[PDB]
Formats: sequence, C-alpha cells, structure tokens
Amino acid sequence: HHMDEEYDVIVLGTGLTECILSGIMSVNGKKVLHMDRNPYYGGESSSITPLEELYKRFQLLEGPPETMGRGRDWNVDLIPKFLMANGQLVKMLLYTEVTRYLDFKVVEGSFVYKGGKIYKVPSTETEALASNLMGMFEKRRFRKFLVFVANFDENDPKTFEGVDPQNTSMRDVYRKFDLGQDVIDFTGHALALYRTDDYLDQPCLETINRIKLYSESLARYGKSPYLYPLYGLGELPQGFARLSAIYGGTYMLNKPVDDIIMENGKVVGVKSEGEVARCKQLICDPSYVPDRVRKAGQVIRIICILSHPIKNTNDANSCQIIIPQNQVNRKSDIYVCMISYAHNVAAQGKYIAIASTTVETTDPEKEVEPALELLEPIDQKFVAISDLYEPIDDGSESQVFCSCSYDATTHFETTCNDIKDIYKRMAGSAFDF
Ligand SMILES: C/C=C(\C)CC/C=C(\C)CC/C=C(\C)CCC=C(C)C
Repeated sequence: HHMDEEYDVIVLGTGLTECILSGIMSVNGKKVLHMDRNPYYGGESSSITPLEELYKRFQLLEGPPETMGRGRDWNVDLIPKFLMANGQLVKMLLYTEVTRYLDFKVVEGSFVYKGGKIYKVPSTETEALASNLMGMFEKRRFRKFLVFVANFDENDPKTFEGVDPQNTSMRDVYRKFDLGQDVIDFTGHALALYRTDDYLDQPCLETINRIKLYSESLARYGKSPYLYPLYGLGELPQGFARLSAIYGGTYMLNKPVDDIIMENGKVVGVKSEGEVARCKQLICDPSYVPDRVRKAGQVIRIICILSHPIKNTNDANSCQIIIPQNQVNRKSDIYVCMISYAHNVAAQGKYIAIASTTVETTDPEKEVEPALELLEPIDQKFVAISDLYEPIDDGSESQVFCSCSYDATTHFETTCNDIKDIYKRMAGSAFDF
C-alpha cells in the first residue's frame, strides 16, 4: 500500500475526536491523510458487531446463548455517550455535514440517583411540581428557580434579578432561592452536567446557561434532551469516512505508524510501511505519542445486557442515569446509559445498560455496585478497565495535536470541549458557531 508525498494534515486514529476534527479540516479545504493502525474504526470508542465478537473480545468462549437473539442485530459501542440535542457537538457535526448520514433518535428518559432511588430529572416547572425528589415546599422554591433560569437573558440585566452573571457565584444563586444540598446535587450533576462542584464558587453565568441548554433541548425533543444515533456511535466513523472520500482522501485502516518524524521539535511527516508522507500538522489519540501524554487516571465500564427495561423508568427504551458522587460516598460520579433494540443496537427485547465511573479503589467492579443494583437481573456483564491519558504538549510548537482519552461521563460535554480546544490550538482561533 502507498501514501502521497504531502498532506496539509495527517490524522492518526479513527476515534470520535479524530474523526470530527478530520472532518472539519477537510470541509475547511485541507488535504487530509487519515489512517489507523487497527483493522477497524473508532479505536477505543469502537462499536462491536455481531454479538459473537463482543463475547470473543471479553474472553467468553461459551458464545452468546440463542436467547440473546440475532447476533447481527447487535451494535455495541464500547464507550456509549449521549449528545445534548442543542449542543455544540451536534452543531460541529452539522458543519461537517456528516449529519447527512446519521439518524438521531431521542433518548426516552433522563433520571438522577438519590437515596438509593432514581427519579426523573425535573427541568420544567410542571415536572418540578410533580417531582418526588423534593418536598412540597422546596419543590415550589425549585419551581421559582427554574422560572428565573428560563426567563434569564444574558443581554437583559432586567432579568438578572440583581445577580452579576460574571461575578455572582452559583452558590450565591442557590442561596437566593434557598435550595438545599440534595437539590443542588441533582441540579449541578444532572441538569448542568458538571462532574464536580467546583462551579459552586465560580461565576453563575455558565451554570445558568447549561441548565438553559438542557431545558431547551428537552423542549425541542420532548422525551429528554439527549440524542443517540440509530445503530450506535459506530455510524460516525463510517459517516466521516464517507465524507472523507467526497473531498478526496479515503480513511486507511490496518496501516502501521512506524514513526513520527520530528524536525527541530516540529513534526514534518509520518513514516508508514517503509514510506514517508509529509504534513504541516498532525492529529492523533494518546496511543500514537506515549511521550507526549500523562496518565490522568483509570475508568471502569461495565456493559450489561438485560432482557427487561430498567426498573423505575416507566419502561423507557433508552435512558440516561446520573449518580452524583455525594449520594454514594465517592469523589467521582457513576453513570449508566442504556440503549436497546429501539435504537437498533440490540436484538428485539434486549437492552444494553453500560455503567461507568472513575476508579478510586483496588476493587473497581465493587465501586459500581450502586449502579448495577438498579439493573439486576443482568444476563451478562462485560467488564473493561481503561487508563486515561491527556497530552502534556498543546502542539503550539510541535504541531502535534493529541486528544484526551474518553472519560467516564455518558454525554459528550467533555469530549466537545476537547475538540473545540484542539481546534483552537490548531487554527489559532476558536471554532466560530
Ligand atoms: C459570524 C461568524 C460565523 C457565523 C462563523 C461560522 C461560519 C460558517 C458556519 C460558514 C463559513 C464556511 C463556509 C462559507 C464554507 C465551508 C463549508 C461547510 C462548512 C459545508
């Protein structure tokens, strides 16, 4: 196999982040070379099919029992994550036009864990007044809070109600409406989607806007604010590969990167199969540049096949479940996202619940018991522990732009920030929406 002599950009790995940036570059008029050492797409975030392959990958010789249904009807994302309907990730996908090859379907339910139980996340005043997460009085205070958020307008100080969006902290905003720890817990982690409570002592603007984003997405799609493509996220690598051909430049799989040639601290090309191709910029995931990354931790994901909808979700065919750390004596949230035959990722009557979190103990599996208890009985489990990496070089000089490994969250918030960041580092300016 052979490469060209020169490309403006060379991308290594076909993970979601690489694919999306690769799409932007191509659409922006650059000659792109995109390759992957693997014989499949998505790298770490690959989708597995048929079911038999999933069993193989997890060392389950027995193979799936007939009761698992038609193997070919299974498309299992190793790292499933949902997209915020009105989010920027979706907007970036529209920009590349890869959306032309995707069928987004709204996730049926969104829940939050509390006191050992899961409740519907209340985003509307109506949902608030009917929520069992709070008592009669507090839920009414929360209702007024949502009112303020809904009516809030960044450019109209009359709606600020005396708060300084650029200076008044969210903690102060919470006090203003007299909201307790439990309400703050699900609002911050299940509505604003933060991973930690650092936002409490930061300007309220961002948080208010995040809650607005959730509400607006929900209002637009009805069931929840989350989207997931039919057939799983594996449809993205395929879409971008197809988009790639359009602008000339087909994705090359099963192609080894023998070396990343650096000249005076700056990349100038890549060598593969006794051949060299020059490039001005290089995009890749951590696995291609061990010396330009540091380990930021470990994540554990447990894929659980079920034959029944998750209890207490009103038989949702798909759902997001956030388990705030404070609710389970942890320093990191636990997540559970589930998709099923409704999104064409599993055989009829089957559901795929994937529980995840950041490792904090020597018994990672035990750490996720709080989430598994919400899923039993479980037909089969698939446990995977992954090391997380983040670049120690922003490519400013090297012109080598590495992405971060995918964290435990079950939505694209943090992945979107990485993409936007990497892009800014490459273009010199922020992606203009
Ligand atoms: C006010 C500045 C804005 C809105 C910047 C964002 C620019 C966009 C959304 C379009 C400019 C790009 C083109 C005219 C051509 C590239 C082709 C595609 C993105 C299909």
